[PDB]
Amino acid sequence: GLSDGEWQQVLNVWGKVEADIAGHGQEVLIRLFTGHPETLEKFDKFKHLKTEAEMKASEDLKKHGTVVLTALGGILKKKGHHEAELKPLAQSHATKHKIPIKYLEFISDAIIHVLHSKHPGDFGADAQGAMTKALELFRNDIAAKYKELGFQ
Ligand code: HEM
Repeated sequence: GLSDGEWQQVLNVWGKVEADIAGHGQEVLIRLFTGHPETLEKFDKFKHLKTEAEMKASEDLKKHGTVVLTALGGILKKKGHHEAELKPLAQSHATKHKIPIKYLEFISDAIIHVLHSKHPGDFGADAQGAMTKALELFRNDIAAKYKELGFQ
């Protein structure tokens, strides 16, 4: 649960991402894959990437980065009222993609890391706090749907 002040911070930070959604998306996925190589194995269409240079050079990775952050942004702009938007993602990721909730924790922290890296000194303590809470909320609501489905 976030206050409106906190949501304001979230959407303020998100403005940074929207100025370059493909660059942000790309770096988020790269941070995930290199930080946690087991995550790469969940992607049939990225599993061929061995090196970060191949990752960086991959237009399809940047494309998927755009898809992921576009979806996350749509969810964030709902300010918590995201049941309709979130349920199909929860379903596809539990039943089709088989993504454990741990990997959602991974990509959450990766987003935090990328924002600091691309906006050093421009991502303040209050902004980090708000973003972290938003991603926890996202993750927690997914987790509820995972439990429903009996998925680990
Ligand atoms: C902020 C977190 C995430 C968002 C917003 C997100 C969103 C999406 C969307 C919109 C799609 C395409 C439609 C669909 O299949 O439902 C997708 C596909 C997919 N996602 Fe996620 N996702 C997230 C996290 C993750 C993580 C952490 C993993 C694995 C470590 C993952 C693995 C996959 C895979 C394997 C596909 C299908 C890729 C393909 O073959 O095209 N996702 N995701």
